[PDB]
Amino acid sequence: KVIYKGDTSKKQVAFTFDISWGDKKAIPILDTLKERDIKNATFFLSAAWAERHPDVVERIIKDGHEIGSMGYNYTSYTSLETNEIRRDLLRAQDVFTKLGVKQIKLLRPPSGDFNKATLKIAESLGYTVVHWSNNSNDWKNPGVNKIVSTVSNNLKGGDIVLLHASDSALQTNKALPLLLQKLKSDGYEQISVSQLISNT
Repeated sequence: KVIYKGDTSKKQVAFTFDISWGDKKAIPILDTLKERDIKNATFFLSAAWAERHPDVVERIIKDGHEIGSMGYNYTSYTSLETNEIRRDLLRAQDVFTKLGVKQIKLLRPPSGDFNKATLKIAESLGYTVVHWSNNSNDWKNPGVNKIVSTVSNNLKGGDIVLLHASDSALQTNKALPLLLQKLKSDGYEQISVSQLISNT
C-alpha cells in the first residue's frame, strides 16, 4: 500500500524532490525545470519549512508541480505514538491549505522511516505513502557525473527517482539538465507521482 514505482512496462518516470530545509537551492532548481519545460515534477515538503518559506512554495505551485507532504516536524514517525503522528499530519495539512496547496493525497514520511502503524494512520487520513525505486544519492553530493550516472545507469520505466531541493543539494541543479536530457533522448516521459499512480 506504499508505492515504490509505477508501471514497469511503460516509459514514464517521476522525478521527485524532497525539501526539509533551506533558502537557496530550490529556486534555481525551479528555474531549471521551467527552462527545460518541465511543469509536472513532484515536490515533497516539510510543512515546518514551508511555513517559513512560503515564497518558495508559491513558486512551486505557480509553475504547476505536484506537492506532497513530509509531515510538519522533521522527526521520524517510527519514534512516535499514533496520536502524535496523526497530529503532525493534520498540522501539516493545515499549513499547506493556508499556503494554497491543493489538498494533499501523497505522503513521504520524514527520513523515509515508516512501519505498519504509520501506513494505517496515513490510510486513515486519506494519504498514499510514497517511497522511491531509484535513489540519486544527490544529498551526498558525490559529484555531478555520479548523480547523473546513478540515475541513468539504473533508469527503468515506472521509476520514482529521489532527488533533493533542500540546501543540502549542492549539485542537483547542475545534474538536472543532464538527467532531463537522458530522459527525453531515451524516450521516457517525466510525469507527476499522482499521474504515475493512476497510470498503473
